[PDB]
Amino acid sequence: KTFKQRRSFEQRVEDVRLIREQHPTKIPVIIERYKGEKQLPVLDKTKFLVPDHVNMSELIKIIRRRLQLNANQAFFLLVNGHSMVSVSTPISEVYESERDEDGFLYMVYASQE
Repeated sequence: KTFKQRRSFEQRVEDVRLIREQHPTKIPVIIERYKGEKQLPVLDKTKFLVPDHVNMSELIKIIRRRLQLNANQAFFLLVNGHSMVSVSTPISEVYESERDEDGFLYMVYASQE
């Protein structure tokens, strides 16, 4: 099951609230692999606390590194269900406009965009 099916809306709002109290400077992010994905591996965890000062470009590099990919492997990251308009935008700005109602910022990745 996906993160949203795993935890109730109430539980998600609560997780976000706790992250605000304990990690004020981090953006609560949910990163999941596309269900049809075959090449790309699954991450070790689902929710991440990303320093609010990094832009999407750096986050992509971070994710690629956590996945231990090589320069030849394709990587595409969807935010709030759609592709990113700008990769130079600070995640703090991205959060304010693409955040889910429960408070988390959802991302999905796959080999083909």
